[PDB]
Amino acid sequence: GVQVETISPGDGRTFPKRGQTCVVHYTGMLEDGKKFDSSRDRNKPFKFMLGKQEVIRGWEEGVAQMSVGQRAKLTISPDYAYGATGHPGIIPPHATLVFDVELLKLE
Repeated sequence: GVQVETISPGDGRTFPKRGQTCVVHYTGMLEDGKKFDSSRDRNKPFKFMLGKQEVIRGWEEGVAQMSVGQRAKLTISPDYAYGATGHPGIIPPHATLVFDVELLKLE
């Protein structure tokens, strides 16, 4: 499902680990409509843990697949997003999600 279209590679060796938190800044836009998932978190971008599925696959996968200081435009598919039952307005069914994520650091 998910694809990783990096823009800025990161160091290339430092990625999240099982037990670390990821600190990411992202833009979640839809194929051709708008932003639904954006992290314009005043003073604290989004964070989550790897192996606890607190995000969709596209992310656990996608972001795990990114290194510290790497930014990518990930394209996620139903299978890796909110499959079919999305939330009618934010994520209608079978909508592809696009996430311009920047892995800031691990916590």
